[PDB]
Amino acid sequence: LPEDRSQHLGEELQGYWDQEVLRAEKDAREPSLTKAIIKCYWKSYVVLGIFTLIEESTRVVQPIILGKIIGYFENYDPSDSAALYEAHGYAGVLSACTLVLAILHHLYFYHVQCAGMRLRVAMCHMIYRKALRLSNSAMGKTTTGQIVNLLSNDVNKFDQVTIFLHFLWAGPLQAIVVTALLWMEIGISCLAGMAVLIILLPLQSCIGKLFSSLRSKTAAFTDTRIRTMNEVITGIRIIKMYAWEKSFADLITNLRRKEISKILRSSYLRGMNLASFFVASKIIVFVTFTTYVFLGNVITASRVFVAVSLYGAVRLTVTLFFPSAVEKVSEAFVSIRRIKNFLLLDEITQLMIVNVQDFTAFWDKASDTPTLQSLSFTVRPGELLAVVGPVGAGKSSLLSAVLGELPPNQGQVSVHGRIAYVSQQPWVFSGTVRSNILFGKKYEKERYEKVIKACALKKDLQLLEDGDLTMIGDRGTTLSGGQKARVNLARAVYQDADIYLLDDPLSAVDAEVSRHLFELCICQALHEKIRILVTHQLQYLKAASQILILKDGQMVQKGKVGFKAYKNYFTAGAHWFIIIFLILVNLAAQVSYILQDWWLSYWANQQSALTEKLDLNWYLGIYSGLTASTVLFGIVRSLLVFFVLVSSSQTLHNQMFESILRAPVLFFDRNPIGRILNRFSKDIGHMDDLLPLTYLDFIQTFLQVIGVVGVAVAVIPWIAIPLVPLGIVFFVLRRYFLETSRDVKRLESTTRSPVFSHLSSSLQGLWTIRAYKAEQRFQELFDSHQDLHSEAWFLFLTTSRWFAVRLDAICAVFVIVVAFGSLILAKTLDAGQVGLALSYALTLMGMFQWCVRQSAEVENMMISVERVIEYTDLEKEAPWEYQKRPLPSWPHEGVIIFDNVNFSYSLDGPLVLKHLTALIKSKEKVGIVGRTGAGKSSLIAALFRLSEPEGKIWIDKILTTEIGLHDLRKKMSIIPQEPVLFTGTMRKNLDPFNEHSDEELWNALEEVQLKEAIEDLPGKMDTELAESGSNFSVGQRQLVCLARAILRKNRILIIDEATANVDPRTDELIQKKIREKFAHCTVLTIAHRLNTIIDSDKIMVLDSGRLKEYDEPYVLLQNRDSLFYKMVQQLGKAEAAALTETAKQVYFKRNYP
Repeated sequence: LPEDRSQHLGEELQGYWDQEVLRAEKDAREPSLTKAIIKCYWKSYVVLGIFTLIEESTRVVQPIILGKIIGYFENYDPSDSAALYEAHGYAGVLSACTLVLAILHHLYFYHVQCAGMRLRVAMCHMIYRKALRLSNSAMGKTTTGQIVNLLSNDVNKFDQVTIFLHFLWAGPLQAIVVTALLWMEIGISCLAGMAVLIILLPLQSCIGKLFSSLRSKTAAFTDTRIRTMNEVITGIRIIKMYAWEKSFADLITNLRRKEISKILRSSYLRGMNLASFFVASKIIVFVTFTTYVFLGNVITASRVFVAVSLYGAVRLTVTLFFPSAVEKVSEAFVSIRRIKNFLLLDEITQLMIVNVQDFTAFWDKASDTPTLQSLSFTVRPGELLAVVGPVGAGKSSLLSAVLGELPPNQGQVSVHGRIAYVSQQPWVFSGTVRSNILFGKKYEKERYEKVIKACALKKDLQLLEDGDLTMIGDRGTTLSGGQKARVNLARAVYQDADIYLLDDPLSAVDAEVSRHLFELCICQALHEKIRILVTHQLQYLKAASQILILKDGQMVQKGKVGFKAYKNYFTAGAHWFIIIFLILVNLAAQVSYILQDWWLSYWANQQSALTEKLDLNWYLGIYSGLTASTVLFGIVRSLLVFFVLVSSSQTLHNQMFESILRAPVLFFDRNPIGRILNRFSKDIGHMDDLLPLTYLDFIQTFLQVIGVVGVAVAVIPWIAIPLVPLGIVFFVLRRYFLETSRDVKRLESTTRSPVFSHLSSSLQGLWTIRAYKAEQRFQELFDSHQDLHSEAWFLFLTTSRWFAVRLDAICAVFVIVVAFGSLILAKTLDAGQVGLALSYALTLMGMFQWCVRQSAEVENMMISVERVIEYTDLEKEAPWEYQKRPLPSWPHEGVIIFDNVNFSYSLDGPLVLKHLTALIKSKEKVGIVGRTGAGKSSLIAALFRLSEPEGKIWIDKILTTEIGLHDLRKKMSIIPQEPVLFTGTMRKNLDPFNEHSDEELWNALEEVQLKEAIEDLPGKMDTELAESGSNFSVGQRQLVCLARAILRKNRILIIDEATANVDPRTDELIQKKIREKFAHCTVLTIAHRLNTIIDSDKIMVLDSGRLKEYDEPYVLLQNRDSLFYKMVQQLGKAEAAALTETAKQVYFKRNYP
């Protein structure tokens, strides 16, 4: 509707906010955003408020009319037909109150949602209006996430507050008036009940604080686990080859052991909160009626069950809703104050030729130096200015100065004509790549195609699946970097400005593309235009009309889940006996809950059947027992669900983690790191932190719904006939709703993230989108994405309302059946029985909707459990240890034999080694040579049995097939292709099994000459390394990987580019260290820098299929028909000459030796 779409709805609130800034400027006070919101929406809040007034009035009137119905039975006489008519009157009024609440909820459930959405959508408008106009200072001291958190979090508070806000008055007023009504019904004993009620307020508030401390304290372990698990999952191939699986197992078990201790202790406090909500009514009624009878009053059914029904009214609003409102209105005011701050944040000022004179600027006046100083320049049509200089020269400060984003500190800047800007970091928005080029301009195909061909972009637009109609993600994720760079320039070239600002786009592309862009676009296409080009591509500079060189900031030069999933989730947590015990204690909790209320009905009947008086010792004694058993079972049941379900979450994580460790590497190839880690971060998260609560809350309420129906059918058995249709309706109604709702619920979620992602993209682009003065267009696109989500959300609202307005209709019917049916059968039953029937009947709505709501949340969250259960059942590597284990001296020589070996990364996959058959002699030096991925990397995966080979691999006449994987993998030393360090001690990275001497460690750390860094690091070998050891250089990480091999003594060493991350001199020196440290080893080297292997005793040359050469490299080089000679000949003449000279000399010496 036009009255609810974002532009109209937001523009009015902004009008009030500015007027609250015009006021408090015509006045010395500061502004209030709360005044602006209130002054805008008070007309809606009032009607939201009147519903609460009328609703809470009827909820209090229901108990009083219930008293009139029961009063029919307390003095029943079948001869008074008029009394029967009058009871039907109140039975009518009690029905009307019931359907009134249904309609009030049906209206209120609409207007609260619409009022909340309107306030949210108006706030979204003002926040995004600012984001297009933030100062570039503010965009420094604030971040993309911190602004998006406004939309993604702080604004979502407002439509929660609009629900609860009026309970901040309705709660207190109801507690007062219900206290007054209880006083008229009971007398002073009503205070003893309310004393408990106002104590559960602080007591539940305290448990919330104590829980929040444990919930805060446990998050440190969770992040430590998840970060450890992330490096475990990321590094898995290196973790596997080192056999360090037992090390990271013992880390994760200790992290998980400590974490679940906190999750259990926090969960028990949270079980105590829900136990309080369950027992609260029973304690409140117990202390009330105990004190009432001790004052000598006698229990009669009307007074009791009116009073019990009144506590049922005030309890829920005072204990649940009033604290929820005070909490969420606190969240409101922190959000309002945060949004007030952001809306007041610094803005961009309200700012053919370019002319700049005496120009100086500071990004921060607190800087020790200017960020630009004493610049001056001017440039005019047909001129190209090239801007040149080192890193930190100020080049990007100049262009952002000319664009006017960096204001001048001194001097002056002026421009005439349109300015184009292309940013070095390319930027793209959710839309067609064509839209990413047209940027809202009219589409003209010829200038467009000229742009495409001038940008040499036609191929990429022909390769995209839907062509240039391919939707690009809000960060360009479906383009390559070089496409989005060229797309980002193509935009500016279509916009055809008078002045171009180019911030080094020519570095985002190859020299050929760069010269194609520079020559064709910049020189030829922009030939008539002003250009200012910053670039590191100095190669063209003589083409520039003028050159400005900068340094240090100044100028230098100019020139649904199945039952089995539920069964496994419960059975995995505890023995079969405890789950039976869990069911019994759940039923025992609810049966005892009912039975004390039945006991008042029995006590009422007995008092009515009677001077003489009841023996209080019996009735009050049993009443104390039944109340106490509800407390005991209510507590025990709460703690035991949490124990069984958190214990299940402990067991299932451990089975899943052992499975993930034992998964074959192929599992981490076919599933990405994020999707695996999401099992541990989200799904185990729910299984720890939400699903146990939701199960307990569902179970607690569901048994209580069965309690209402059970009491009613136990007291009036003929109600079972009206209920079987009512059940049949409900089952069909739920089935129909869940079939249709799941789609609209998804649609309402999938349409929200475009709002945040459009903002998040719009923030990254702010420089360029404001450059074209595209603000107001990019505001309408937000209003389109916002008001399109509003449309999706409105369809969800009507769908949910259609269910709710009849889910509470079947509940309203149930009250009619009990209310009127009780009178139709009035001859059969006594007043206390009818009081028990109806006081339970009156509580059905509210909790019945909540029971069904919690059913949907359980059934949804169980998807997380099914998603972990699939990972308990992964395929496994062969056992770490077989029955046979090699003698500890093996390998004694390190002879490796390949025999007819084939390998494939999957048993369903193509072969990537075939018939590989070769002998490697002990102490022999072998180089592995061939095309990228042509067998080379598969050989390492085969030798370590990362995927099982076909054919036979022997080590010292042991078949590697017939021994445990840790026998094989431990007894071979590997220096990986990409080095990895793990977050922990330097010692844990050198010797996690703690089996090398500290003298040996230091000797290795000396032998790699890393000790200087370990002496520079404060903790020596015990120093805590950074994230992945980022404190060390990638070269130093290779030094650590060399040390590990030095420590791990083995006959067999495998090497893969192990030194390529090092400068050529230190690279070749640590190559010499390898020769010095492993001269005795059998060494297999995989490399591309043939200079690293030319001195091998043999080189294996692999086709992608087969071992084509395997011989002395000199003999291979003398075999000019070898691929080895062809390869060195392809490298070049001097390369082959150098290599062949080295080979000849070493071959002669090794033959002479």
